[PDB]
Amino acid sequence: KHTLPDLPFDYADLEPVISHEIMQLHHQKHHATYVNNLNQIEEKLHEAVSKGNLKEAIALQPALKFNGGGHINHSIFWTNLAKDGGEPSKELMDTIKRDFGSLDNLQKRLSDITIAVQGSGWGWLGYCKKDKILKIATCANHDPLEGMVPLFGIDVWEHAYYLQYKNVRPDYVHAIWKIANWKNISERFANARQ
Amino acid sequence: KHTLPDLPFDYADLEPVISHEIMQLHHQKHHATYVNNLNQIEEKLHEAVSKGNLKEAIALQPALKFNGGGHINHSIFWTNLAKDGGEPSKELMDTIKRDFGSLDNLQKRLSDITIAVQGSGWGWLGYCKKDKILKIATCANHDPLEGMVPLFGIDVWEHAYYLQYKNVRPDYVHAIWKIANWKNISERFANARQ
Amino acid sequence: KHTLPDLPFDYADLEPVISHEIMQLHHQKHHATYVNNLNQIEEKLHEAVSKGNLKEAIALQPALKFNGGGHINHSIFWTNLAKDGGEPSKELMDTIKRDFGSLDNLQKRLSDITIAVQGSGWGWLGYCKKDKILKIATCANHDPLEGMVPLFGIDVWEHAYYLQYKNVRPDYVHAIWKIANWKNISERFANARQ
Amino acid sequence: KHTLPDLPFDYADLEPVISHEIMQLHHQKHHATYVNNLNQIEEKLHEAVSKGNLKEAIALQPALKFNGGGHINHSIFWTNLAKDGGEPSKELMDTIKRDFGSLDNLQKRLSDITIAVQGSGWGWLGYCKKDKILKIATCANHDPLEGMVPLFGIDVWEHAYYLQYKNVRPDYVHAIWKIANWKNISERFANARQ
Ligand SMILES: [Mn+2]
Ligand SMILES: [Mn+2]
Ligand SMILES: [Mn+2]
Ligand SMILES: [Mn+2]
Repeated sequence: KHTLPDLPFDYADLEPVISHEIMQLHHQKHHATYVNNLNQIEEKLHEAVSKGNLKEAIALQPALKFNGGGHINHSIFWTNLAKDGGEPSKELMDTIKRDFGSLDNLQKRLSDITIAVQGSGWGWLGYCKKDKILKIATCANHDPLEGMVPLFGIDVWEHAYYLQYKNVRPDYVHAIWKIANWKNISERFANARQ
Repeated sequence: KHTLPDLPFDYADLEPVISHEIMQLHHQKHHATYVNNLNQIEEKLHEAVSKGNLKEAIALQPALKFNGGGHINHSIFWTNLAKDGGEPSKELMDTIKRDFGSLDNLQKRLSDITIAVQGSGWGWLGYCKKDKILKIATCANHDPLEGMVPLFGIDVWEHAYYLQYKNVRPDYVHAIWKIANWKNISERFANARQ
Repeated sequence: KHTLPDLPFDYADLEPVISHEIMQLHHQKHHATYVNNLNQIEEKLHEAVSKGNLKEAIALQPALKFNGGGHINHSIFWTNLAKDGGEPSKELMDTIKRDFGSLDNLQKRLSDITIAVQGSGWGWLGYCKKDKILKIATCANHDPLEGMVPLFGIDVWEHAYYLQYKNVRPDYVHAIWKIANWKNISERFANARQ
Repeated sequence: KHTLPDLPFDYADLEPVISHEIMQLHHQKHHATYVNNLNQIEEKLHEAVSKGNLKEAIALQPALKFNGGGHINHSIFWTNLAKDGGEPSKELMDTIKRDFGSLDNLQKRLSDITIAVQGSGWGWLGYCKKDKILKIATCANHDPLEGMVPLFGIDVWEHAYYLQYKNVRPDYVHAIWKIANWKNISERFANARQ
């Protein structure tokens, strides 16, 4: 069944950008809760789809999306962060330049749309295999990113930043680039491009 | 596996309120398509859930909701229509009077919200078990009627009326009350109160 | 133009249920921001609607809803909270009993749907003048409550509780009833019922 | 005040691809209704904004979006259709080849997503100024095409095809390319790149 993945670092290792208390709650309470609930829902969905209990299958969809999306998004998020993440691979940098002009333009554009999310959500850098281009997008709540492979996500649910940054979401979104795990992001890019 | 239910009457039995060409297309083409697509989508969902492919399972939700709702809604709709519908049961009529004042008030209010649907959708009379009251609502596309048991539905997708009524949706919505199957609606009401 | 209303109490007066820091940020940063942005948007919307700049009018809608809704909701919220709120009027209690059985059932049912909000949102007790009944509902983000008069709202955006309650939204939703301003809620009920 | 634009051709000029009865209803009934409703809704919105009645202004958003989008979309659609459409301009064809590989690939991809619309909506070819690329998208109902300038639209509301094509939407979507007004589409492209 689905399990809570261990973080690739210790709870305080992203300080001073994201605090120990945030990492601890975000992992041990929020992500844990999505996993526990997803397992209950997924079992129920398997039951209903097998038995052709259609009204119940349809009813279980929003909870599967929310908790499943929560599990997907946070699992990617933890791999996307590092105390010293390094720099983008030459192939990823070259592609960032091609599709956004520069890393600066990408960071600005993604930070801006992510900051602008109304309510809870996530910003994403992804790769679209069909049209062979990097794209940026936002998603409401825990809706998984669709139509492109995720590379780097920024959680802008208030629980992601509030204990440290309070209302100042922009400072958190700008600061998270300091701990972007470019090694991992580059690996995801390579994989999406095979 | 889901199957297309036979109509409880022949294709021309609802004339002049709904034409035989409409009933033929609506059942043999539209509903049949929802069933065929539903079966394929359920198969793909069962596979995704069995494999633990969470992103794939979530991605199938819109299609299951759309085709599953299509199957559910049209299945109900055929049972809700009759040339000889009869009258509400005393218990249903009494409840209509209690909750809407009169059958006249119910018909007007449900017709008005149904006529007002922007795009494709349905109008519903339903029964809420929790609060033991009749309610009316509309749903977009084939979205689920949430929190109430469906009693009587009015399809205002353009395919439900256009060949006969053209753009004049109101003439259709007002006329459908003439073929409401109150025997069926009363049975659904009795079941909902069990 | 729209202005930030003063709170009817001092920032620490709802302790220990809602902290001074939360009240201060919630009022001086979050609500202030909705007001400042609403004024900019409303001016732009007036411009576009007067000049028949239709694409721009449509584009400005989501920001008007979000900031306008923010202003509406928070203005009601501050009047809904008090250190000693009193008890519901006899007329409101009688109506709560009629429509929910008891205050306990109302509190449980409203707390449950409010707790269950996926992402950011609000829970509401309202009064529907058409069917002359109390109702409960939730709204996503800052979508104003529609179809009924608002009486009591519970903000479950994470900024409403996180500094104090962290992830434990249920404890905040249960505890807020301790500071429900029943004098104000009763007054809104009386007004909705004229 | 908004007005119903005359068609740039007579009602039967698009036969056998779109019937004269469809063109007549679509323009004289459907589009006319969007215009008439738009004018009324704009008036009510102007009044609400002038009065500072924020809840009322917000409540009018769905109707403005729906009728305003109806007016915008159909206005574009009439200019996008011609018996003698011609061929894309060299600059547009070159861009189609750059961004989709071929006109064949564009037509297939846009047709497929358009055919796949669940419920009422539209398919679009558009141009994104920011990234200087052509894109395709669908929109539900009359929702705005966001972030790109519309070039060519395909209405797949059932009223756009049902009298002629009945349930066979694909035959309509494949056939409409025969009457795409490439002169108009090329002009819109040139304007979008200014
Ligand atoms: Mn999170
Ligand atoms: Mn139908
Ligand atoms: Mn708030
Ligand atoms: Mn149309």
